Amino acid sequence: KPISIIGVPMDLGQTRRGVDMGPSAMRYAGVIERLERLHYDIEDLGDIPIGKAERLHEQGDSRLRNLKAVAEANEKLAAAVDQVVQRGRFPLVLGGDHSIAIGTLAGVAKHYERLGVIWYDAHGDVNTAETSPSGNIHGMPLAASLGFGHPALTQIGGYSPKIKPEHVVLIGVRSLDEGEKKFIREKGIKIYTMHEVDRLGMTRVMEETIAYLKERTDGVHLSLDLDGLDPSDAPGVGTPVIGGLTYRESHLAMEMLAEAQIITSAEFVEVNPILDERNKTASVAVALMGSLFGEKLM
Amino acid sequence: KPISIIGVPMDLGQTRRGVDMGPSAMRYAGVIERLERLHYDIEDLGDIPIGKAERLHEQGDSRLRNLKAVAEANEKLAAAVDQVVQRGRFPLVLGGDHSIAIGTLAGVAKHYERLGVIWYDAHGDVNTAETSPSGNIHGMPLAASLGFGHPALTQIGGYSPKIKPEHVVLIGVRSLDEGEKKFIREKGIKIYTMHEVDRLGMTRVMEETIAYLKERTDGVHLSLDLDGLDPSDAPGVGTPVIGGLTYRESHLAMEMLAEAQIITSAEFVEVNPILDERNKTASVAVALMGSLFGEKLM
Amino acid sequence: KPISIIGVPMDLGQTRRGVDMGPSAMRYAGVIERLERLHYDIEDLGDIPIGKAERLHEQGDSRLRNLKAVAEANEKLAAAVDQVVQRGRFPLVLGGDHSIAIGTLAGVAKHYERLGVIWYDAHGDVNTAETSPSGNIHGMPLAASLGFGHPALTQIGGYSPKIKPEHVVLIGVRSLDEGEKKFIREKGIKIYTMHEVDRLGMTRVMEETIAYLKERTDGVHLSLDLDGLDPSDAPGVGTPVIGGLTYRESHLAMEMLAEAQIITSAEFVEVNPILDERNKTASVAVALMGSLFGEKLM
Amino acid sequence: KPISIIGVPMDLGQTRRGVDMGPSAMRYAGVIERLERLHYDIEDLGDIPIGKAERLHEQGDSRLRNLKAVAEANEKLAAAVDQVVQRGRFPLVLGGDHSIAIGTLAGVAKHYERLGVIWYDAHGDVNTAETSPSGNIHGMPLAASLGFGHPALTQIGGYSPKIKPEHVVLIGVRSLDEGEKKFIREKGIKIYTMHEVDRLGMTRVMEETIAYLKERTDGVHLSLDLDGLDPSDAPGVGTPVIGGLTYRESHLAMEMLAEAQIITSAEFVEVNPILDERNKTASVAVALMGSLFGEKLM
Amino acid sequence: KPISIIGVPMDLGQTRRGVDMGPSAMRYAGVIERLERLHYDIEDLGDIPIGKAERLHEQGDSRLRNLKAVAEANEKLAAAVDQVVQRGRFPLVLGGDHSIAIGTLAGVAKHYERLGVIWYDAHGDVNTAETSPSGNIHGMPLAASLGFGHPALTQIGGYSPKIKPEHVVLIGVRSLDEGEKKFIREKGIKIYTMHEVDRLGMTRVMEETIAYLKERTDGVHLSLDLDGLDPSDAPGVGTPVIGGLTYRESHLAMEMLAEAQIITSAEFVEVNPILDERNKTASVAVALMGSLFGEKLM
Amino acid sequence: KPISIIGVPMDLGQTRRGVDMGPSAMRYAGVIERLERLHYDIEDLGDIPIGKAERLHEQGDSRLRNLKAVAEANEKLAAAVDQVVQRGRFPLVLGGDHSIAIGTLAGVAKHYERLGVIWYDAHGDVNTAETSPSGNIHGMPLAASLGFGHPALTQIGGYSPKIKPEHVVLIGVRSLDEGEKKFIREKGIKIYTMHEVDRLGMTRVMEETIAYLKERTDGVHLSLDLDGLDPSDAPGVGTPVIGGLTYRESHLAMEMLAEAQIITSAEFVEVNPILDERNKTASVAVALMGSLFGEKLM
Ligand SMILES: [Mn+2]
Ligand SMILES: [Mn+2]
Ligand SMILES: [Mn+2]
Ligand SMILES: [Mn+2]
Ligand SMILES: [Mn+2]
Ligand SMILES: [Mn+2]
Ligand SMILES: [Mn+2]
Ligand SMILES: [Mn+2]
Ligand SMILES: [Mn+2]
Ligand SMILES: [Mn+2]
Ligand SMILES: [Mn+2]
Ligand SMILES: [Mn+2]
Repeated sequence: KPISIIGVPMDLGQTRRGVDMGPSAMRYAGVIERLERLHYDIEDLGDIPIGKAERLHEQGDSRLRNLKAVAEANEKLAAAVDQVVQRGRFPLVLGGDHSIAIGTLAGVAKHYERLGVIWYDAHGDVNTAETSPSGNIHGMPLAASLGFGHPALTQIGGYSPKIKPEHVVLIGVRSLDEGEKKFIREKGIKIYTMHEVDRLGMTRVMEETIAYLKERTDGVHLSLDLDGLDPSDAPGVGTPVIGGLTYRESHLAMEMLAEAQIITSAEFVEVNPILDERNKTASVAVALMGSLFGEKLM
Repeated sequence: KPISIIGVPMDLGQTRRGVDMGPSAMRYAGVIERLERLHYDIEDLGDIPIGKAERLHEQGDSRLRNLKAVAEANEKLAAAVDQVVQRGRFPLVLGGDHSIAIGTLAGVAKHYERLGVIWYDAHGDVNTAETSPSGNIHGMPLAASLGFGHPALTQIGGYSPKIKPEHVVLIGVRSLDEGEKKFIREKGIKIYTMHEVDRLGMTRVMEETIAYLKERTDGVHLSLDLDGLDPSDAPGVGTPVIGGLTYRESHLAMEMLAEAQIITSAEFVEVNPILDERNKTASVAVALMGSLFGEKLM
Repeated sequence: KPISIIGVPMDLGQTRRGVDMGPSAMRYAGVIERLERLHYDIEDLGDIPIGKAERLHEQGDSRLRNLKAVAEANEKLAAAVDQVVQRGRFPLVLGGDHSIAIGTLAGVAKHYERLGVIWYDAHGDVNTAETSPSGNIHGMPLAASLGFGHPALTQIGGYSPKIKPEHVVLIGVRSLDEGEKKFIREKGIKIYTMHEVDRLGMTRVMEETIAYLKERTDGVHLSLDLDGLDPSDAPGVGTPVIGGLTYRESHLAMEMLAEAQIITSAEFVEVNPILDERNKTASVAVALMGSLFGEKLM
Repeated sequence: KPISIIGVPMDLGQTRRGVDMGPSAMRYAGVIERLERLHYDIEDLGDIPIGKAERLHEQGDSRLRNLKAVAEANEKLAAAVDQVVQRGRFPLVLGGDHSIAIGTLAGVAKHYERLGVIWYDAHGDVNTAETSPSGNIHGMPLAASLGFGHPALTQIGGYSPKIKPEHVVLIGVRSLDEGEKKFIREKGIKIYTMHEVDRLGMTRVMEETIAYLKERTDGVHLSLDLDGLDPSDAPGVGTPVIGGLTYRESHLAMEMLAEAQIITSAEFVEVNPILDERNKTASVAVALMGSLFGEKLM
Repeated sequence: KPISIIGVPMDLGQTRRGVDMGPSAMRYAGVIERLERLHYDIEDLGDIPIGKAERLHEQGDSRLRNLKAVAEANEKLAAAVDQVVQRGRFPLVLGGDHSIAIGTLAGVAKHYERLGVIWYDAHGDVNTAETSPSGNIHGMPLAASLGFGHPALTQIGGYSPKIKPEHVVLIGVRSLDEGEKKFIREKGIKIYTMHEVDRLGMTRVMEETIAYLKERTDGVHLSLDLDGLDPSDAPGVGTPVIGGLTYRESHLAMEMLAEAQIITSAEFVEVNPILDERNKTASVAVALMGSLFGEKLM
Repeated sequence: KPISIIGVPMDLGQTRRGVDMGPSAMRYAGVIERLERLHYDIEDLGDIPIGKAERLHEQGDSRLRNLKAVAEANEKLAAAVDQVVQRGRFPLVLGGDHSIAIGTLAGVAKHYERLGVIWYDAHGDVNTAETSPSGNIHGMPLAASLGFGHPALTQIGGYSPKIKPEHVVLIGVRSLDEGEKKFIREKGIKIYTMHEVDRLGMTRVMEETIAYLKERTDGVHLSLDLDGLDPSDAPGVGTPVIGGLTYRESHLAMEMLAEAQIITSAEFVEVNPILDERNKTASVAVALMGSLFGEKLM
């Protein structure tokens, strides 16, 4: 299936500038050439126009920083992703902070009866305005997509929820707020924190994840936050948490997913060149995309 | 069970100065705050007064550096740990070089019929005055506690031995003198060197260790030397040995011990700020203590 | 005098992608806030729209890579800089590779009888299509501004030359092609290579430079290439050359220029976040701009 | 003249824990051995007992954090330094944050008609309870010693002021609050910021300093804050400021001071092992002490 | 079985100078001492004289750089290894680039009915003069030894092939040209790329390898290219490929090989001190040799 | 004047292996290409055959390690350098530890009435068998060449002494034994330690050195030990000493010597690849040689 790349130079979902440079850092890391090498019909649709943050004293949003601009940008993204899916192409979204997942899922979910989601991240991203200790929307996209949060976020695309909790699988988590633990626990979301990765090993984690989703969904969206990997492997991220997934574990995960052929849409987020070491993180992302799309060692 | 922290600013069990700063480095790394967050009744009893080393020519002997000061400090430590145990609290000892294990075990062992011991370290610490190539008492605590060594060390607390060889499990070993290998072999001490960790994996090493001990002891003491971890994860130690346990493997080990609920006493030793990189080692020790006491990712 | 910032996200003057991220990396390093702190009336005019490189097989340009797009972008820049000067404001241009100097000087020079230029760089940038060993236009802006080069470059702004050789001063040079040495020698351009900096010291270099220019010009443009500084201080540059100017020498230079009050326009170029270490180079640039605009330690 | 070392394990003058480990990190860096090698009669008087800070909520002034304990400890230090000077010995004080300079100067100043002061630091430390943006007393010792500040600090030792503004020379300054610049300007304190060091060179700065003081004082106290050196040379400090004095410049300054024979008392402060790289900063301090006391390359 | 060390200071099989320093870097890393400590009768036969490459312009085949000198040196190596095996000693060959494997195998293979080969490398080294994208013979030794390639290489020692494809096992592969994948696929060579190592784990990879070979061979040659390990563990190599085998995995593999007692000859190649970090790679090679020859942690 | 390069792969003058790899490390760093680029008639005569160290118990004595092999190698070196000089060529010797200076000076001195010497090093190298704390001959070459030391070293070439004390200038010294300071003081050898470099600056040090020598010699030999530079610039050396000469200071020194045209012979010693970071030190040596032989920035 042909691929369409959509860049979303968004950094309004959090406070550290630079993640808006993530899409082009990945383009410069060679994403197009990497995928073309695999014989793909790859198209780069450019970037979604993002707004400027309105003055703090003006718009109401501290538990929901930059709400209107984040919501607006996500509406455009949803529309663009929806168009790509309708054209029979695979939407590959490059961020940009994780709040863009709201738009990506909005444009994709409507096309599936039961869309599954693999949230590869050091965090749960299941906060709401009420539980968020920072007010950063990039920590709320999963909750919002499940229909929990501000209507400006949950209603993007004109429908809600995008997915069901039983169709989500979190992988690599090692930093959850108490409210998020409660959310995950109560909604019954499947989760493999670093404890399970260490205890069962990435192979088993992926086998169980793949079997779990293939058994109850008709499509699977991969939402990969580079901070899921250890900061030593992916230093250019805004919210690094030590004790993460290795470069090799991540390649294995992508290779196993490619093998399973269950991934119908994907997004690589949180790449911040401004906090990186010589584009290492963008390069890691591109290498992972390579494996995801079928690149094999043999 | 409430916890009582006892600091032992000891560096006389070896020759590199700075390990005496280990108790406060860990305090500054936030040990109290970490454990309070877990809803523990945590008490900091301060530090054991350590004497100044007596001139080697006057001390016990060339093969036992700083014998009297090490012994005296361990007597006071045993007394303190004994009182904590009698108060129904969990004794958490912060070192300080490994020679303090003699006092910790002296204060705890008397309270159990069959005390087990998990010696997490890159070394076996089973040397005696006769086998020691250095005379550093921090390389003799396990042997002394088993009743093998100078009476000044074996008799601490007024009884001997503190534990039996069949109730000890060494984990992470990768540096043993030939005499130590002989001691371990002859005493029949259970041991998982890095070979077994790599071959079986940390999950299996821990499962076997827990089952082995739970099956024959009525209490288990964890004696953790930060040099058990690889120097890249725990650089601030006096005797680093490459090819060590990772940060993740260590957290898994602590989480599995916490889950088993077999740990009745613990000590974190060999933290030397003076050989460290921005208190990294003390911070690792605190994070590990967090996991040991029940901290979970989910 | 009020300042107007113009970003030029240009990387077509050379081959390493990422320098087009230089303007926003500097904005994120806090350039606006830094200058506002000094009580300046600072305005950010945004970025000059830059084109996409046409296919190699199509347009004639190997000794002059991306000529049309570089020329086009520079025409727009010249127009924008000209407007700013006409409004009585100081034009502060952020790059972007050094080829943008062609547009900056085109927009500025026409307003002065004898515009001087301080070219702070590890290179001379005096190549022509005939002498360039790479065909990269970012190594030709000084020659082009002096009226030597392709008419598409020398005629930007509708006039030529922008400045005279006797009004230019190169500082920090340590990498010149033989043709460039000949050019500098023959045109009689004043130059302080690292040999003179080491031998005379930065204080003398600047005193002589300031006295030389103040004595024969009615305005001075500072064209600062971050690669003028040593790669250890400014690692995020496309053409690093060891044995460069120190962070302190650069601050001294900027402070002395600020003191002399001879700088009437400036541009900071070659910042490439993609080759940098956590925005260090953009940060250095901002600190230097701070000193240039009057920031003092006392 | 024999030397008496007094350690002051103080960290209450600021908020980063660890600087209280500075005295012993320097002892472990070999300060006694270094000085004995120079044929000095050296005596280590131990450490000044420092009190624990009382609960912030029940404190007297937020603009003066830990006032009582800082003042208390400084009184003891003043008495100790006073004793040493009365015995005809040179007081060498090891810190500890810079707030200890209040006690050192209190113990020394009473013994001289016109005591001079060389404040080698990246900061001025001339804030008061009214001007301080933090309430950290380590940012107030120079002002307090000149008689400006809270009486609890200015009256230590039972007299004030300790020194006159015309007898102070600041060297290496690169971080001053606006209030501090005003203070320095108005009191007429001689100051060589990094601008002057870069412009004039360390040799000239030192010749002028020595000549200025030798001409109007009968004793000179050296108060050296390790943060005066660049963070690359002295990383273990709580308030690092880039663009600092080099290792070599610092040795030159100490060697020129030794040559002049004007230093009658000294203190090395702000060494924080917990923020350091394998005791590098403590080692630098010890090497500088060596030079100060006469160690020569030839 | 006594060991005979033969150094081959060869760098002609590739283009990066320095790998010819590999034999002595390993000697300086203490290879003799390491093995003697294990009670081995160890003999160092010195280095094979390597000829100088003749001028490229006057060479016979561009697809086979330095053919004559590589072949010449490999003939001498084959004769030397042959001699060692005839004396009943174990030939331990130190390189030198991988092209020396042609001589090592030529000298050993004639002595076994069915010689097995474990090729521990990031690459397959199965290119020929026709498939090679570089003409570097170090990328052709495995193919040549199997009888595929230029007769100058396949006929070394006067016979061919040295081994059968069904008796070779590639371990750690992560960089194969398309021609090489085709070669491996078509010849039916057993291969464990990094995908299999990650998926199955090193223990399983080694158990399968040992069982596979032990079942069909009467001797096994270990050809270990240090680039098989991750560049972070073995930086001093000419063709580094990220995502490699860890230090620990390599020790485990060597220890399991030692345990199986199947290795009858070995070579450690591609160590380049000139591209290394303080002899780290040579040291790794020596530690691995220690494990291979029986060194145990307990 | 044409140049003849002679390599001396010597490491017997000290105890750290690897310095014998220095001649080829510099060759690989491109020494021939660098000098050819300057239009020199450059000839590489190869390496001097160095014997293997004789058992210390049989050699000269405990105070002169490897005496006979060092002496024999220096005899051959003197003969080779002598022939080069007779052929009217400039002898450029690449080491190899500093003990080779004995042979170099032996081959050159006989050809001059009053040969001068610039000893660029962190050390004085003026120890004798009696004063040497190690017995390493690389710490005795300057003294031996002045006729002070074991006759096996002082008589090399059949004459003694090679140079007079008043014709020697030491530059960059910062590590002298007390006996060496006494030797330098008593023999009246001109010396610029790091104190004078910092106080006067490298320009003045060089101007005085050149004028001093030009005024009393008819030829000048440059004996450059890479340890003269700071370990951060030249890490690959056996005896590093912090607080050294910078990369820039060294280039200035070479450029000024080139400009003066007083250097008639030269040697670059102590380069140890095995203690280096990717041949950085050999590369520094080559760049310095470039400057020495006339390479100019402009
Ligand atoms: Mn996320
Ligand atoms: Mn995350
Ligand atoms: Mn231990
Ligand atoms: Mn240990
Ligand atoms: Mn430039
Ligand atoms: Mn440049
Ligand atoms: Mn201070
Ligand atoms: Mn300060
Ligand atoms: Mn290979
Ligand atoms: Mn390879
Ligand atoms: Mn030397
Ligand atoms: Mn030296």
